[PDB]
Amino acid sequence: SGFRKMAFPSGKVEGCMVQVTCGTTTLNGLWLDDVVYCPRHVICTSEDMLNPNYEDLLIRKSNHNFLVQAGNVQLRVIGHSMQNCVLKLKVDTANPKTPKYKFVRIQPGQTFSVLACYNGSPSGVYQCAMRPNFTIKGSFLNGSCGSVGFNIDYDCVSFCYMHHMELPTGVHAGTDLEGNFYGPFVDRQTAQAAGTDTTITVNVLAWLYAAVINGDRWFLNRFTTTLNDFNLVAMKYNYEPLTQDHVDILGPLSAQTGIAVLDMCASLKELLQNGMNGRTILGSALLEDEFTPFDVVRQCSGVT
Amino acid sequence: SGFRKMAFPSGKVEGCMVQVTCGTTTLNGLWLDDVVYCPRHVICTSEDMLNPNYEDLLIRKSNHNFLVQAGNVQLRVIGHSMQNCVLKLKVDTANPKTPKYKFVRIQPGQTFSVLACYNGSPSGVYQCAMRPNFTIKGSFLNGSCGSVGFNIDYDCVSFCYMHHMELPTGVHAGTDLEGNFYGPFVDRQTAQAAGTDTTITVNVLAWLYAAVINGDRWFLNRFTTTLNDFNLVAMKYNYEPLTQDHVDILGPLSAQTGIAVLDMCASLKELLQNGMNGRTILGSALLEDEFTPFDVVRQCSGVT
Ligand SMILES: *[C@](O)(C(=O)NC1CC1)[C@H](CCC)NC(=O)[C@@H]1[C@H]2CCC[C@H]2CN1C(=O)[C@@H](NC(=O)[C@@H](NC(=O)c1cnccn1)C1CCCCC1)C(C)(C)C
Ligand SMILES: *[C@](O)(C(=O)NC1CC1)[C@H](CCC)NC(=O)[C@@H]1[C@H]2CCC[C@H]2CN1C(=O)[C@@H](NC(=O)[C@@H](NC(=O)c1cnccn1)C1CCCCC1)C(C)(C)C
Repeated sequence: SGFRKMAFPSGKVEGCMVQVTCGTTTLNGLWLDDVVYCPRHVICTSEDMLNPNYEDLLIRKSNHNFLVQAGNVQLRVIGHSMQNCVLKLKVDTANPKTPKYKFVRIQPGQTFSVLACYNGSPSGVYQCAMRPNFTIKGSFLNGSCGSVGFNIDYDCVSFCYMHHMELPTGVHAGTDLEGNFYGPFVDRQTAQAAGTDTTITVNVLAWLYAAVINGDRWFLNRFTTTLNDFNLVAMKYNYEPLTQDHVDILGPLSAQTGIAVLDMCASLKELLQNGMNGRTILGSALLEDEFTPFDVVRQCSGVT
Repeated sequence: SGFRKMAFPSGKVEGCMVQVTCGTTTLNGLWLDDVVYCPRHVICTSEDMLNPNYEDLLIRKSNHNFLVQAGNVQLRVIGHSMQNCVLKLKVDTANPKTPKYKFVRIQPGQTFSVLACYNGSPSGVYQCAMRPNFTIKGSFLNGSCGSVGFNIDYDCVSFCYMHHMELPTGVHAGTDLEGNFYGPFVDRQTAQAAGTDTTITVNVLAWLYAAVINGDRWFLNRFTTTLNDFNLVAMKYNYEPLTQDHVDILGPLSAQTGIAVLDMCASLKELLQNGMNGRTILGSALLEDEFTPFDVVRQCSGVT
């Protein structure tokens, strides 16, 4: 028992990380098969960032302008293309350590593991959620661009995130592995507001189930509610509306604990209206929303 | 910027995990060179656990009583010895994926990465601290025994923890890789109280420095204090005494932020005496004590 913010084992990803240098800009790429993927702003000067025309900037580059370095050994770049906001650099060697993998776009409130990297060297792994406003609250320094987010779905690495930039609030934005930003962001140095951040209600309910499973029961009450009346209270505390699809995906946790989703919803209503009165749940003073129903099931049944 | 509970990349450890079976008991071992390390209670029946004589139980076992399984391929056990509470099983193959490694005993309040495993398959990585009472608040299910804790110190894996058992409070206990329990525990199914848990004061100060570095400054005040008067207030809130060695090891964070350790100590005194008044620090409502000074320096300077 116990409950931790747990990331996926990062070995399958650590063997795909490389250093990509173009001019004096060095960041990280993802070397799958015979393609190195990286943020396209690797081609930009600090002046270019103000208002880049990436097509004009990329046309001025040749294959030899890119240093791709897998550990010590230099890869030969034999071709470069642009897909949305990512560069795909063709190289002369397929990565032996290439695992089985898919590219996947995740939805607001899904979680993933970030392998934070500097100079193609993996430095750290942590778990986070795609916020409803499509930012992530990561930990990224200068040089972290091209670090990736992933899930491991039964020995298949699902890549969902490549790091591009940090907003002035200290939150993070980037793309899927086909180069489309999560959220309304563009890879240019202008003011770009993230939406209002909301609490991921389905995730909070998942974590309250995790608490019950671990014997933290004090917040259970005799009350019940409708989905409508819950969503009325939710919306007032800047919680995401809860949908029937959410209720469905909570079904398995409901079944295992024998607490109906709408009964648990009644516990959360009272917590929101009344606070925790100096109590904690799984040692937290705040309601946690970075665990999906599937994370709680995985960690509390123990899939490998 | 941003601040996350970050674990070490687990690839170097994932390549050392094996399944160890003896009778109907299956758990995890650590396969370094030509030795598989595992909890010695792998040899016990449920009846043996009440009061085992591990020497008598081990003498009744032969090399062929142990199934060591590296992924699919069965290792041949060619010799078995007992070191304190760990078994060392000699096998017929040295692990190619053996990284550079040391065995290290950590001190109360040091942090490490746990690779949680089931059936020799790595399932998850998280960061935690050795509590002052020598328990860890892990996430471990049935089958997790033999999962290991480690640090990566510049491509050298320092193994510090092997998982043995869970106390009724849902906290965890186990050994260093030479088989000595952390804390007063023994591998027997009897009542064994953990000490009083205290807050790791040096770690809280490290994290308050992390908050300043990330622009959370509201808790800084004009007051200062002596180490003595701080420790008087600390002891009352069940915080570990702060020592000059702690003040020294905080020096680098002090230098970078230009806030003397004893000035930061004055901020923490006021937080403890007055609470946070519904405010948060790095998004937490509670003071965080599972980051060492070295973790904050690593993550806020970005070593790989
Ligand atoms: C990454 O490229 C990297 O690791 N490079 C290696 C070191 C050489 C680097 C990593 C930081 C975590 N990212 C960037 O350099 C990105 C790119 C993409 C946009 C242009 C540059 C800037 N950038 C940033 O992350 C910056 N943030 C911003 O420029 C934001 N600026 C503003 O909010 C803004 C701008 N003008 C006026 C007013 N406000 C925006 C916000 C969201 C839209 C794009 C970026 C810094 C300042 C480096 C954090
Ligand atoms: C581990 O061996 C494993 O993964 N085995 C694979 C599935 C086959 C397993 C993992 C659980 C996280 N650990 C154990 O089986 C250990 C060993 C070591 C001590 C004997 C057994 C029991 N055990 C436990 O973790 C248990 N906990 C306890 O028995 C504790 N009991 C009490 O607190 C107690 C006992 N008698 C009376 C009153 N209270 C003690 C507490 C600290 C000293 C040693 C264990 C369970 C019940 C399995 C959690």
